[PDB]
Amino acid sequence: TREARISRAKRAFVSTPSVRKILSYMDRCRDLSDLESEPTCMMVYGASGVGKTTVIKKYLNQAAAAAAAGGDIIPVLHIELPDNAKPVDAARELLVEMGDPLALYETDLARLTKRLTELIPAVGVKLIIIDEFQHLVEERSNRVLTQVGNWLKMILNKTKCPIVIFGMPYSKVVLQANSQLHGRFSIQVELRPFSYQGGRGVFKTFLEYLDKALPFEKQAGLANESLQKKLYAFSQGNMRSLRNLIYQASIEAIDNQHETITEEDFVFASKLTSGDKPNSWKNPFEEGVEVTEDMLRPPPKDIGWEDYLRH
DNA sequence: CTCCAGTACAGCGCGGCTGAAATCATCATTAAAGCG
Ligand SMILES: Nc1ncnc2c1ncn2[C@@H]1O[C@H](COP(=O)(O)OP(=O)(O)OP(=O)(O)O)[C@@H](O)[C@H]1O
Repeated sequence: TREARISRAKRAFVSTPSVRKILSYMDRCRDLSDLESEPTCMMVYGASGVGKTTVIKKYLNQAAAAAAAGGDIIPVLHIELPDNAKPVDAARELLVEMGDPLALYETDLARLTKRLTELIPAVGVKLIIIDEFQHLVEERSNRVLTQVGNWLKMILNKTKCPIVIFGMPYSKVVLQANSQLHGRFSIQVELRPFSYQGGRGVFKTFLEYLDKALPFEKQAGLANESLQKKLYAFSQGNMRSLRNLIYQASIEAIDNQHETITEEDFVFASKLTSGDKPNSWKNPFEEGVEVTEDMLRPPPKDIGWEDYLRH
């Protein structure tokens, strides 16, 4: 098995230009906010499985590895909002995250704000990052709760720490609720999936950078004339499912004697990870499924919005 | 301060009533054909 090759095949990262555009903007946000005056407050979108958490873990690596190895400073922070977040609920988890506090046996929402606003200059927080903004909409109706939104405006105007919010593409109507939240968050971006399969894409260079990143030491055989056809036939532009199927083929090749990912084990990888796909999506690998041109069609605009049509 | 209970307020769903539209009855009127 040689589990080093397995973990080294799973932990692989390809920097598409949108990702480095993002990380450049967050360093821009980090040492552009001067902690004297009003911050910049970027907002990042992206659908399910487009690489968001990988982006922020890249960011806390390249921004906080040496400063977390040096001492208890914690300049950048990483937060997910729990579902249907009460303002005291999000505030207390954001508080027990940073520092070494006890911090949550009292739930009073004024005095823990006191403790968090005295601690946010005490350890020297350079940036606060929130992962999951779509948790503030109701399940069965599309009312949105902005107790946490006005609380986040309060902690923004209290201490001038920059905030970078990630979230689903349907989570922006929450920002359409509070207009002061809408104006305070100026930079919204678009981390949409891979666009086309027609040729000379960013998809190409991503694919062959992943190919040299793979643990097989000669060639992976991928990013070819017909392979990206069935690859884009399998995953829409969907980064998580593409990488998942690729990893599930790579483990199958390293289970036995195999020199590269080839045409006997990539099929069984299509057999496993075909579960999340819809019924009208077509299964292209086993016996005779040639792929029409309409099925490599680019992803629509409401690609991170199908959590929202039904209600 | 937190959990449980009571009680108010708000919301959704179901049922009943009312209104409108569609269909069927019902006959009435008009026209054509046959008989006187
Ligand atoms: N730049 C990249 N290069 C290689 N693989 C990547 C890249 N970005 C993401 N992946 C793969 O995609 C998978 C999904 O990553 P991630 O969870 O960050 O997406 P996401 O949009 O945050 O999904 P969710 O929002 O549901 O957490 C990861 O397992 C990772 O291996």
